[PDB]
Amino acid sequence: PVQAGTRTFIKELRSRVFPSADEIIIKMHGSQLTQRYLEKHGFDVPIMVPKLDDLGLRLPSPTFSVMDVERYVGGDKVIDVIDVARQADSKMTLHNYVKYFMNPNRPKVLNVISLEFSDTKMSELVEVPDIAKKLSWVENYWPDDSVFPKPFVQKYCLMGVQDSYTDFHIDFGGTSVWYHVLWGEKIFYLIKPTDENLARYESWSSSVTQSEVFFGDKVDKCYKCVVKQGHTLFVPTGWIHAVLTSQDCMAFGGNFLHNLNIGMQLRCYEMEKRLKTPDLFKFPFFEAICWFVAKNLLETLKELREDGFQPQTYLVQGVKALHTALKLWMKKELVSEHAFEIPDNVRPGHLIKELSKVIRAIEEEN
Ligand SMILES: O=C(O)CCC(=O)C(=O)O
Ligand SMILES: [Cl-]
Ligand code: NI
Repeated sequence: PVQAGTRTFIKELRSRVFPSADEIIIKMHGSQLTQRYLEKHGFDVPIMVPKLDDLGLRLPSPTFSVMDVERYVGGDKVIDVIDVARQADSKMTLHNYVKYFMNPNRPKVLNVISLEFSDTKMSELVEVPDIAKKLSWVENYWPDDSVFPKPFVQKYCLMGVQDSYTDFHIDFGGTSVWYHVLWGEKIFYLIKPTDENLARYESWSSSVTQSEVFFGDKVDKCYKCVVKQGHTLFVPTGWIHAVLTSQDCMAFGGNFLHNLNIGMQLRCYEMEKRLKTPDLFKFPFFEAICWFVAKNLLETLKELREDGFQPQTYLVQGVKALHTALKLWMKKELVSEHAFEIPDNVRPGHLIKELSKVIRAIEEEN
């Protein structure tokens, strides 16, 4: 049995020719990637931005080394590290990983994909794509006065050696991402969130054979997307993807929720609940933000109805979806474990009704 992350498994991965991600991804320039665009055409396929022009993406020169990270962040920090051959989580000092990295003669393949650096000297050196900041629920709807700490998941630094591999997952909470390769090369394997595929993914995720079964074989199309130095990949809600670090690589990235695919975001959250994913501890107060969002989304639909206007499709879909999930989390039987995410401001039962009544009309009123 070929085990994931092992050199044998890597020979096969490097051998398969996959349908090109050119079949589905949209290439565009910095300046085309706007809220306006995405509201009209949707954000349902990865968007590749070959040049970083007009993204608002500010980051270190292409020479920024693993050693420079160690400085700005602090070698003392204890970071998560993947033993790729074992597909398990390890810990070590940033200082050591840099030693391990800096030396050829790597006795094993070790990846760093989760090193969030907002609260460090290094943060000053990085500004995320304007588009991620424009869409992000944290940027738009997180009150300056809640008890829940603000999630910091916008600035990640990724260092990985050749043959680092991450297996097929859906990002925590169903968040979208951007990734930028500073040097080296990453290769994403991408799988559309059809229902066939999601379901198959939940199955595979809770099969004990998971690490012996390449989930790419289980779906009709698994798209290969090679992200080279200086390019910028944007992956939308729910997309199932694996990643291969084909060359020693440093990348930057960030995660964010937004209003476009609220339904898929919820589906993904409720699925990660079912699977008990530790990933979900990176966005602990997903539910809280959802409440804050339903407030704002309600207000917008109230303004459109009070003036005879018709709301865009994605807003009706999303609101209906929020409504279903707030209602679920409030059921008397489930309510004991959701109640703590209920922000002090919002009024659970009231809000849910105001949503119910708004969603009637729109339906019938259309
Ligand atoms: O580059 C990697 O190995 C994985 C990137 C990614 O998909 C993640 O960390 O969530
Ligand atoms: Cl967000
Ligand atoms: Ni990912």
